[PDB]
Amino acid sequence: SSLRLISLFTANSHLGPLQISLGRMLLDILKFLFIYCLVLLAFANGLNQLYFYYENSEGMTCKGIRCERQNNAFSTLFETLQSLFWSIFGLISLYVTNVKADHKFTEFVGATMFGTYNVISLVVLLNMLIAMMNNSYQHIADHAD
Amino acid sequence: PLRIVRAESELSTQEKSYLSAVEKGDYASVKLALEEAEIYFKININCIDPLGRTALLIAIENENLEIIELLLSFNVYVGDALLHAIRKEVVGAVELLLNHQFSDFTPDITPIILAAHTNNYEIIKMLVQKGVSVPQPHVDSLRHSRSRLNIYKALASPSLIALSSEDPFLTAFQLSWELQELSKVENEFKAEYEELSHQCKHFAKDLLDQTRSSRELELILNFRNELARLKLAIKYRQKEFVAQPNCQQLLASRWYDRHWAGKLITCVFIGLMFPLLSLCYLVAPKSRYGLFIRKPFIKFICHTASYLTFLFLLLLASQHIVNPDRQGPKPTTVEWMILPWVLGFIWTEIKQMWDGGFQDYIHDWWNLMDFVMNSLYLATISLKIVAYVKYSGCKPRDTWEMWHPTLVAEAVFAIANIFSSLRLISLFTANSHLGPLQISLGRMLLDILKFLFIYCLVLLAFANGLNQLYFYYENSEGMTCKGIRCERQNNAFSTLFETLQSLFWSIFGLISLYVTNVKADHKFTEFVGATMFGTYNVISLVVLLNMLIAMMNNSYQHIADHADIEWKFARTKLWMSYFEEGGTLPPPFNINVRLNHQYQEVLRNLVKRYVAAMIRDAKTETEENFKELKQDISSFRYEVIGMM
Amino acid sequence: PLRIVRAESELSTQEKSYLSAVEKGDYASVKLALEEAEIYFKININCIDPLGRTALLIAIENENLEIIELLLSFNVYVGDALLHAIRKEVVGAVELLLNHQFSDFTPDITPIILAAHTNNYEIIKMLVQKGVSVPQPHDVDSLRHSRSRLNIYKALASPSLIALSSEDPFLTAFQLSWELQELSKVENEFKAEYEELSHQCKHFAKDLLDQTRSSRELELILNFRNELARLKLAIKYRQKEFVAQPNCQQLLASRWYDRHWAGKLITCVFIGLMFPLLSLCYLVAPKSRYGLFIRKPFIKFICHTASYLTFLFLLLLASQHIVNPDRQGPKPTTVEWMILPWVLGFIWTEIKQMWDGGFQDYIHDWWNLMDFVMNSLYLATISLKIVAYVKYSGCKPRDTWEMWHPTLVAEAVFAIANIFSSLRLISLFTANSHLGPLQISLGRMLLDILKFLFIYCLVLLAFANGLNQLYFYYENSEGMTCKGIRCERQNNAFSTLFETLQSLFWSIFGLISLYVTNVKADHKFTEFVGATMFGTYNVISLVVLLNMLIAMMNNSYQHIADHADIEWKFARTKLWMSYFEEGGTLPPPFNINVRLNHQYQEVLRNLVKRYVAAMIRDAKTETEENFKELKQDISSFRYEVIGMM
Amino acid sequence: IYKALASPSLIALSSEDPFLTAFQLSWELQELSKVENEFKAEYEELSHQCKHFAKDLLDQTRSSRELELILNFRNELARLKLAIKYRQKEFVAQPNCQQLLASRWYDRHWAGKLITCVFIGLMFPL
Amino acid sequence: YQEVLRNLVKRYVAAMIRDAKTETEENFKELKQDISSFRYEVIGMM
Ligand SMILES: Cn1c(=O)n(CCCO)c(=O)c2c1nc(Oc1ccc(/N=N/c3ccccc3)c(OC(F)(F)F)c1)n2Cc1ccc(Cl)cc1
Ligand SMILES: Cn1c(=O)n(CCCO)c(=O)c2c1nc(Oc1ccc(/N=N/c3ccccc3)c(OC(F)(F)F)c1)n2Cc1ccc(Cl)cc1
Ligand SMILES: Cn1c(=O)n(CCCO)c(=O)c2c1nc(Oc1ccc(/N=N/c3ccccc3)c(OC(F)(F)F)c1)n2Cc1ccc(Cl)cc1
Repeated sequence: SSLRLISLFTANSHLGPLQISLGRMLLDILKFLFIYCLVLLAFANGLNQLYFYYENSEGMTCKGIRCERQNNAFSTLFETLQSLFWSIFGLISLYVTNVKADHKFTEFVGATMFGTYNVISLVVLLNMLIAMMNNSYQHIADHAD
Repeated sequence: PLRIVRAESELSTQEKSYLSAVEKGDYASVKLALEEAEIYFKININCIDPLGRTALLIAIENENLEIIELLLSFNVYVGDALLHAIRKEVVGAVELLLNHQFSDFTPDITPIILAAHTNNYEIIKMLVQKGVSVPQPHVDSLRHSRSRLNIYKALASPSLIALSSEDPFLTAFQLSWELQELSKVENEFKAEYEELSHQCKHFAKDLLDQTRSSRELELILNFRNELARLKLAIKYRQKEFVAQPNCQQLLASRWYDRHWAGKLITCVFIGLMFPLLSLCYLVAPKSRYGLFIRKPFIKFICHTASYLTFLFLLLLASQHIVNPDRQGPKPTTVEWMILPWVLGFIWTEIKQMWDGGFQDYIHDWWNLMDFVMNSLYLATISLKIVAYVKYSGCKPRDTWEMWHPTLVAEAVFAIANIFSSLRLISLFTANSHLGPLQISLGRMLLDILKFLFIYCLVLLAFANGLNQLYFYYENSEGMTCKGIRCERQNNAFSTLFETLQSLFWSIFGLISLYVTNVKADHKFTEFVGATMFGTYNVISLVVLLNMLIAMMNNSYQHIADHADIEWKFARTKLWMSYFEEGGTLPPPFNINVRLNHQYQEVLRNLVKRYVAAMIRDAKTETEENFKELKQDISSFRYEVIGMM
Repeated sequence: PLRIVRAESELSTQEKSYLSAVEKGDYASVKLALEEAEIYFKININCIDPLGRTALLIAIENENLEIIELLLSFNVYVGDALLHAIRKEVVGAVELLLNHQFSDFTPDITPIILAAHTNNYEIIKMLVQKGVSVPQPHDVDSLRHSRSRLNIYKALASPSLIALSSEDPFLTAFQLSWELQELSKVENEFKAEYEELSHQCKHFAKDLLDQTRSSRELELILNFRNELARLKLAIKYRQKEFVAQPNCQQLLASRWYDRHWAGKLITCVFIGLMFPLLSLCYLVAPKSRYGLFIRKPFIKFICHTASYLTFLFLLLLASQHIVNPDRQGPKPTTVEWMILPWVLGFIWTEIKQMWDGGFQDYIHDWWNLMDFVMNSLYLATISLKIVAYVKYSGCKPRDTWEMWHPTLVAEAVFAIANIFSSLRLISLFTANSHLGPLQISLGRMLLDILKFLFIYCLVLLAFANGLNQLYFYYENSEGMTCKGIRCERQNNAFSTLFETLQSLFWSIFGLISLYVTNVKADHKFTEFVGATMFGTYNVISLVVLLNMLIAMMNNSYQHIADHADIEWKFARTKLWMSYFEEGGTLPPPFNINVRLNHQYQEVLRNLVKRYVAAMIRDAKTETEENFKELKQDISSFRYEVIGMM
Repeated sequence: IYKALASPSLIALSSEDPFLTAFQLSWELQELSKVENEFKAEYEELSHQCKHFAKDLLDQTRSSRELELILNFRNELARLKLAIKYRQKEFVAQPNCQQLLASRWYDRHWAGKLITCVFIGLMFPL
Repeated sequence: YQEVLRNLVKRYVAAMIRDAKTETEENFKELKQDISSFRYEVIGMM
């Protein structure tokens, strides 16, 4: 209800043209969301497959990533898909890659998967979203009045 | 389909030869055609063309004064042929026609208006000599709109201004002012009006470009105290006129009246002993330094060192050398030194207030910032005075009640120190490298302020839906803290104020993920709240903050285009604020008969040079080598006639 | 400065007027001046004006033939006037001069080479009719050896010369453009001119193909020398412009396809649902009803895609808790038995593709090395599983297993393996008109990212060296059950090189806390130094280094996106042509010329004739078309006046 | 055929109502640029030239009396609504018809407009 | 409406021909015209 008040911006000489050009650099973002979703699915399918054999629920008041002491980040597909999403904003801690065992080899592989996902999605994928958005505003503002 | 002809007819079978004779340059045939048609031979010497051109019209397209004279020798209808000749740039046809329902011109067009539209010195002069007038610009909306744009277009032509204006400089200053005002009230015709305003601004610069001496330039800028016409050129916002190389070179000679580490040391040394120069100017301004402080560059340096000393005193107020925690304390030794600076700033602002009469005083950012800072300082002084006579005594600061006057005074003083240190930005326009950067950094700041209208709406929309869901779960049992600003963040969405606070700190990632939890087993409302938080996070940084920089890039391109005239305008405005007398003491202290003839001669010479340059700028610029080719064949034809 | 004219001379007092008369076009004056036959009053007919122009060369500059013939009748010295006439493109001067130390032309320049340079059809044909030969392109004064080689390649790569002296202009343009591209890599000083010469050769083939009038001609050009033989030959030579032509793209799409937004996706899904029906029908009976239906390339593409999405489904279903506890050395489950046919089919396809090319141009592409890594990882997984099954048995708690256990490594490698399997599916974006150009221009700007890694890694190593050298003497391991930065209380960030190298990587994303720079001692000076170096690394990598990685990507996106439709069309046709043949119509789960020359040359002759006609008779206008109109009028006037009297 | 049927000279010479053929042909030349995707960059430009022709034709009005007759041909503003349906953004965003529309819409300074708008909006129930 | 449309089309045609014929390209015509006039005068005298 409160997000429909923006449609009234097309009545001011200043906020009018800006809103029209904003809604035209939005079909470009939709096209770029078919790659991030595939990358997210590909990395979740690996992280969950690696970490699904270490699911524990002993002596914990809560269970999930939305907790004071995060745990079971990659235990299930539902939690893996939404723990990777929250890592774009830096709200997932590093210790969630550990397990209750001395298996140092698997923890390193999981941390490497997490870091590889972080690199691709944040410095390789979100930087070329700006590159094509800036190079499409030029072709949009030519016919904007 | 079967294509046909609609609403048209055929011309003739005999008039085709007559119309082709004037087209192919023949003269004997056209002589015979009109001579034989004397006794009503039904040839209709006023024919028509597929393009709509009569016999007289074609003779003007291909300029042939002999055919035109032969035609006007007989009784032929002229109609709007004078307008056609004026628009077709034929001086001979215009001269011939001057002394002798379907139209392609609007009813409001007069020959003088169209000639001024064409911008030709000879035709405009010829029309003016015979005596013409233009209506004064002040039911039908379409006709009244395209009748004042035509008048203003004809009134802003450089040729007409140079021809029939008593003072072409003033009528170019005022014309650009009226045309720029009219663009605001005339939203449909806004591009047309703003282009004419720019044209009148370049005319003044081009007319000033024809000064061949330093005595002619010192006579134009000093007309009607010192630099009187230069100050008037700024009131009308003539950026091109001010930012002229000769004007800047003349102004730099009054500003100043070497390597970087031969001048930085000199500036530091000069600014080291500003109190000595101030004392010398205050006790005896005869020889030693009573005029040294009067130099604009020395005065600028001394005024900067005084402000830098003031900022250093505000840094020493927080040192623990300069008090216990007692209610209503006496001012420290540092604040006693701070007081004169504040009093001087207040006095300067007061003495500057009445000059503008509260009109255009609050027009720039810096004057409003000064007002806010001065008001905050006055509030600090008032609160410190109040707290001394009523809320006295000594008490531990942990036991004080919030809203205590001694606390509000310190808070208001702390806020005022931020504004006084940010005022140092305005000194960046005096540098060649930091100058243009600051101008481009303040003109795209207004660009940002338009994207902050949508962020407020999005923030309000999401805070409406988060609080509405999370308000019923508020609890404060066993909690010494209540809010997000503590180690265990809680009640993040329990009230509208804290919902607005916690939705702003999430832009920088300072809000943890467990604040979306409740002390219950309701795992469906928790997921919904987390989804709202995530959706707000998505379209605030990935989407909304990405198009903020996408348009910043493409608005910096236009700003940086003309970025050297704006910086020079700002620097000249900063410079001339130190030329005059009054305010030469730092804030720590201080607590026309034989005049018009020369100008008229200079103006006559300048206009003559301008017209001499403008005739060559058009008659020569692959068009100059077109009249020689016609002259060669004309001479050949004349020679052949002479021999034959 | 009292300046003077250095290193010059003066011409004469008499021949200046003769040169002026020659310039003005006065026939009588220059005729009587030259009448000093064998008795001259010290006037040289070979005088040189101060700008180097000669009387014979002056008439060439105005292409006025009367004084040209008059001078030629008196045996004036020519020397190189033919080259000047060729360069200025005057047909009459070349006609007259063809039958009769300082030079402004490079010594190895021959008239044919310069004529081919000017790209004038008439002069080249005129010279060829007499019989000439350009040296073949196939070291002591290397400056003029490279210049001479460049000149003959510029003459060879001219549309006019190719159109009248080539057996097959469609073939001499493919090879010559290929060798021009690879010759720009061995001569790096002239790489900007060799590569711009090859680009004009690719446009020539496209322009020659643009002159087809009917579909009968087009299908005969591309089928020369089983099907679409010449079209595949152009793909081998990387002729993107030739391939991405609308007229041939239409035919290729007609072969590919052999409705609205909601009317196409639904039927695509409907076709893809019964993937294993008309795949077993193919094996049972290849009849027109069902066996030949999958033969359509569009249907075959959908079958291979739905069969791959099915593989990605039960790949996602192998991590479910429903489908062999935590037992040591287990047998494969029921999902892995279904997984095995897909892996076997992929391995068989890679094996049959391996020897088909001999690892030349087969592993050079990025979409084959990833596949090889994927099958290698799958093979390692199955080998580790079968090794662990025969030497390990007994149910044991998982927490008690020692690391490097074969089962653990097997599942880790399997988890790594299927990440690449899902990421390979991004290669199908090139078949869609919306995600096609976006994906093609996505992996092309990615190559510019690889160059910032070479400086990022150097900065990382430089700072890691200093951080380790400072902090390696303070490490401790008592009272710490958990050790490292992947812990609730990070304690040993900069203790070893391996830990320092990865604690600086995690600081890009802000996952390293500020208390990891503290030591268990009252040494404030070293702690401050370590914090300062950590902050300096943060500033350089996040405020400077990564800020200017995006500052060029948009400035390089402009060049990439300029011709972004030709590359996408080339990729799409490369994808299409892999489904046009027989051999791949079996998804991996179910796989475990006497007259021809006559017609071709008779079509090509007409094509070349149309091209040359449109190139000469339709390019004089491209203002210059009306310049000769005034000359025609003046010539008619002159002829009428002269003949009347 | 389409490139010849879109020429302004032929429309201005052999059309009963050129304001309608520039609307109808510009619409069917825009949706035709999708079925023939191979030749689409030239069909789109062909449709674009049929949109500027209408704007140029409507730019020849001399008085406001004839302008109100063009926009009201065939209730009120019957042809302005028809142009919006055909997505003729150039025919609609013309200064003369903008100025006419603004007079119907409205039927002051920065601080003299907001203070009046808020007063009007604060007394809307009555 | 038909009368107004006729006026509009006539004005548009006039503007189109004026803009197309005039737009350097017009400078060619005044050369051909004077050449033809001189030629016709020469033939008339002879
Ligand atoms: C993806 N990732 C990752 O997930 N974690 C988490 C591990 C779990 O704790 C890292 O710690 C890490 C990392 N990436 C790097 O740094 C580079 C830098 C450049 C590279 N390549 N540059 C180029 C340049 C040009 C051409 C080709 C490659 C590169 O790739 C590489 F070297 F192959 F691994 C890795 N680190 C830090 C690190 C590095 C080395 C070591 Cl021995 C230990 C930690
Ligand atoms: C907004 N958000 C969110 O608040 N949380 C927090 C929930 C509680 O913490 C998420 O966890 C989350 C999320 N977004 C995604 O991932 C996508 C990405 C793109 C999508 N669609 N893209 C397009 C692009 C173009 C056209 C159409 C769609 C999409 O589909 C969806 F849901 F419809 F947005 C979901 N996740 C992670 C996640 C995903 C799936 C599942 Cl089952 C669980 C978690
Ligand atoms: C790199 N770094 C850092 O690692 N830590 C961590 C130390 C332990 O936690 C800081 O705290 C820090 C810092 N940088 C600054 O602030 C600047 C910023 C720009 C400067 N100059 N910019 C330019 C730009 C162009 C040309 C010349 C100079 C500059 O001047 C200086 F010192 F020279 F860098 C200082 N601070 C905060 C700080 C400031 C002052 C003080 Cl006394 C203490 C802390």
